[PDB]
Formats: sequence, C-alpha cells, structure tokens
Amino acid sequence: MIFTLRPYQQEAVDATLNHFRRHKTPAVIVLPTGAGKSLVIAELARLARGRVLVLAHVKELVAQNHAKYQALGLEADIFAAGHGKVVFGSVQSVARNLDAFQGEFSLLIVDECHRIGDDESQYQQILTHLTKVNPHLRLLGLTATPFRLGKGWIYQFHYHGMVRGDEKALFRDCIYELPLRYMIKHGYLTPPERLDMPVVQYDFSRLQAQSNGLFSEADLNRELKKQQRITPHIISQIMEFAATRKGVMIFAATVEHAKEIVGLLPAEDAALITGDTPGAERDVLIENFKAQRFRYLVNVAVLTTGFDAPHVDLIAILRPTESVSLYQQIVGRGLRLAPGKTDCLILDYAGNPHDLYAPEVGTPKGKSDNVPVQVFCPACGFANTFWGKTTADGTLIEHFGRRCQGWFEDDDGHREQCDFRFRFKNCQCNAENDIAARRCCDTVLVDPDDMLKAALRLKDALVLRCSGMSLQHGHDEKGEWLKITYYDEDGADVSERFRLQTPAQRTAFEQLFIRPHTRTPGIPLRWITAADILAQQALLRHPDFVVARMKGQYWQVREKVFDYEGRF
Ligand SMILES: Nc1ncnc2c1ncn2[C@@H]1O[C@H](COP(=O)(O)OP(=O)(O)O)[C@@H](O)[C@H]1O
Ligand SMILES: [Mg+2]
Ligand SMILES: [Zn+2]
Repeated sequence: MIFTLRPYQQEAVDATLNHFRRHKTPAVIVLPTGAGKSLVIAELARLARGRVLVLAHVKELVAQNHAKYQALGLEADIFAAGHGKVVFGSVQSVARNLDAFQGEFSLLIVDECHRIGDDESQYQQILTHLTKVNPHLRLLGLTATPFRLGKGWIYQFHYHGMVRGDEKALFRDCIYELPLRYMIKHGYLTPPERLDMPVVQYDFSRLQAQSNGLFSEADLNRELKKQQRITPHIISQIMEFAATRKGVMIFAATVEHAKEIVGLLPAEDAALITGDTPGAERDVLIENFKAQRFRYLVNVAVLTTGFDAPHVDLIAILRPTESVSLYQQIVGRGLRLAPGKTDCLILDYAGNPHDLYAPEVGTPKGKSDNVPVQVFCPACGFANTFWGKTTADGTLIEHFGRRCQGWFEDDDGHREQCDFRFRFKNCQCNAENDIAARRCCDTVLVDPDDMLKAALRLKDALVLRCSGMSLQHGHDEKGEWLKITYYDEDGADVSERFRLQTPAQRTAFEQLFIRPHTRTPGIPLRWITAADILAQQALLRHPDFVVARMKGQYWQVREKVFDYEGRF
C-alpha cells in the first residue's frame, strides 16, 4: 500500500477481521487518542467490499478524521456543512441525505461511539437505512472512553473475559483494547510527569457523592469555597510553569470554578469551554487554540473534541476525579506526540491519587476510602476487581463485590456470565433478584421491606435494628459452642447458638454464619476453635436487621438482613 502499520494497529485490524468472520454483531475497539485510528480505518477499507462509512456526531470530528485519512495519500468523500472507497460523515448530515447512500456498504465505523446514546435521534434512521440496503452491514465502534461514570458501559462482553454492561449495552463485544500503559511504555505517546510534591492541594476528603456516583454541582461549587481564597494562589504556580509551555489545559470543577479562574489569569490569553457556549464561538476558539492564539484553556466538560491539539503539554487538575476513567481521560488529553515535546506536566492539585493505570472497578465507590481489590472466583478462577478496604500490608479487610464477572463460551457458541455469587439469598439468587430464577421454583421473592413490615405487625415477633453483635464461647460434654448476641442502640438483644464440635456442626456454622457474616466472601476464614473466631471478629459484619419469632419462652432468631439499601 501507501502506509505501514505498527504491530498494535495490525492487531486491531486482525481482531476486527476475526470478529466479523464469525459474528454479525457490533463490536467496539478501545484506542487512546494518540493511537492513529486512521491506520486501522484505512486497512479495513483497503480490505472492504462495499464502501465504508465513517460516522461522527461532531462535525469537527468528521473533518479531523477526513484530514488524517487523506494525509495517508488516500482519497475519500466527506459529508458535513460543506472520490474513494471511504465516506466520512456526520450524523446530522448523513441522516439528511440518505438517498446519496444507496450503494454497497460493508462496514460502518462510528468514531467516539460512546456518544451514540446522547439523544442521537437521527443515528438510528441512518442505521436502519443502511441495514435495509445492506442486511449484513458490520458495525465497528471506536472510542477512548468506553465507560462514563453515570452512563455506564458502551459494551457488554470484553474479550479478556469480564462482563461490563448488562444486556442493554449498544455493543455486545469489545474486541481490542490498547492500554495507555503500553502506548507510554513503547513511546507511542508522550510520557506524563506528575509533579511529585505540589505546594497546596485541596481537601476533598469530605466526599459526599450522589447515588449515580458523581459529586454534585452544589456540593462542589459550595463545599470547598472554604478554600476559595486559594483559587488565585494556585493559578499563580500554574502560570509559573506555563512560562515555558505551549498550551495548558486546566480542568475546573464547575462553571463557578472555571470563571473564578478565567478572570484570575491573563486578560485575553485564556478561554472558557463548557456545554453552555456556542456554537459559532466554539468554532472560533478551536481555530484560535491549536493555532496557539491563546494559552490557557479552562473547561469543566472534559469533552474536549477539537482542543486536544498536540501542542498541549501541561494538564492542571482542579477537580476530584470520581472514577479512574475520568482521570485517564483528562491526562490523556495531553499525551499526543508533538515534534520536540519531551513530556506532559501533570499538576494534581485536588485529592486525586496517582494511578493512571488503575483498573476501573466499573461501579460507584461507596465509601470514599474504598480502593480496587482483586478477588478470585472459587468457581472459575477469574480475577475480579471489586471495591474494598485493604490494610497497610495490602491485606483484605473488606471487599464489596456480589457476583463473579468472568464469562465463558462452550464450543456450541452459547455464552454465559459465571454464576458464582459472593452475596446471595435463599437456596441461590442475587441480593436484588425479584423472582427466584430457581427456588424458594420461580417464585416471587419476598422484598426485605415487606418482610420487615409483616414481622412488625406480629406480636410474637421482634424486629431489632441491629447496632452490633457480641460473641461468647463455651463447652460441655458434646464439645464447644459459639453464642452470638445481636443488639440495638437500646440494649434490646437476641441470641443464637452453634455447636462447633461435629463436622456437620462445623459445616453448618460455615454455611449459616460465616458466609453471611464474613466481610471477604470468597476468601475463607481459617479457624480451629471458637477462640479463633473471637480473634477474627473484625472479619465479621453485623446484620442490619434481625427478626426473631417467639415460641417458645425464649426469643429465637429467624431472619437476618444484610446490605440493606432501602429506608426506613
Ligand atoms: N502506522 C503509522 N505510520 C506512520 N505514522 C503513524 C502510524 N500510526 C500513527 N502514526 C502517527 O502517530 C500520530 C497518531 O496521532 P493521531 O493521528 O492524532 O491519532 P488519532 O487520530 O488516533 O487520534 C500521528 O502523528 C500519526 O501520523
Ligand atoms: Mg488517526
Ligand atoms: Zn466465576
């Protein structure tokens, strides 16, 4: 041809080729922003039979992709506001002129395919036209951000064995992923430099995250306006370094941060991008920047399509990053190669740890001090990465995962997520299954809240809002026993007993108490006598509610509720 592929580019091509020689279904490739997505595009098109349509939502993406294609010495058409195998188009423009797209189309590539579900509405008109004309039309997505915290995952199965999204995902498969780690190790991107000790960080250890997992507009703009005096004190140091840098990208937390920054540095040498802007004004600021007509770009919406020019060489991070994906997306905005760019200066000011390579758990943290931890599935061996708390030594205090995420395929094409359940109910189903996939048969499972309300309107019933438990142990002519006593904030209490002597009794005790009560399900608790259990009571959680029925004379435990989540 006219071009030569790097090894990783040929991997991405062969991955795609193998997927569609076996499957009709959509696939995504995960490529960082400096990878040269045009080299994959051009090899697929050299091999294609139809034409190939390369769609973007953002017209500047359509123009960037058309330019980078023809920079290879190749011809292709473009369809936007104003001949070869490939057509480069925007969603709006192509959904308009569908009559001009009536030939053979074998492959449709969607750049930034994470955008697809951001309503838009014309896209599926395109999809259905192309599929009417081309029933076996193959669709490849490309993206650097498969997962946005708050929107979830763009694919379902990953070819490494994890499951990510539900049956809902737009792409059933992710078939190649190029790690930042590797692109930096082999020099295909600019190596990043995070200043070891920058002077005055913010104190975002006060993290009050919403349920989708994103810190709220209010909580940000307010909650550390207690330090809103340091907002000029830090831009001073940013200007210090920017003395010797071509383009600085600064990421605020809110418009109330980004404006209180855009005024605080030089007077017309900076600009402000956020979703609340034109339009024609963004089309002016994309020409001004990258052409370097100003220096500082301040933004709060990290979607920087157009401003990730190669000349940017310092990323200053003025916001806490909830997921690692947001951190990686932000640093990656400044990692492109430029002739004589030695590194990219990363200024981590907020409470943002040092893991450009962290695994993305893929769900909200929960407790703010939660880190990723890896738990091995006792069924299939797969290495899950759940949220957890780990001690100084790297040892596991808690992990929070509920189900193994590995998957497998037989030789009949039937594909299944592993079904090992770290948290369970009954005899077993997910903590939040409505119907028992299979037992007490397909019956309707009793919702915790209803079970508590039923038990409340019983007289022979006790319902204690458990504030903790205490263990005693003892012995007689049949061996040892362990007695657990649950109690609420007023010392109302109720207890149960477990003989530890016989192997059936040992086994029942692992079944009915250690497995519900352990903080590290899947990692077995090692113990010889009740004394070892007392010794390890920190590895045990206490129930959120206990229900005891009456007969006879004494109170007898019947139900324990863990992992509550619905108030009350
Ligand atoms: N196979 C290749 N042969 C020659 N140059 C390449 C190759 N792959 C990538 N490059 C160069 O590496 C850089 C890739 O950056 P870019 O084209 O901006 O990535 P993307 O378009 O994927 O965002 C470009 O400067 C490009 O010319
Ligand atoms: Mg490219
Ligand atoms: Zn498993």
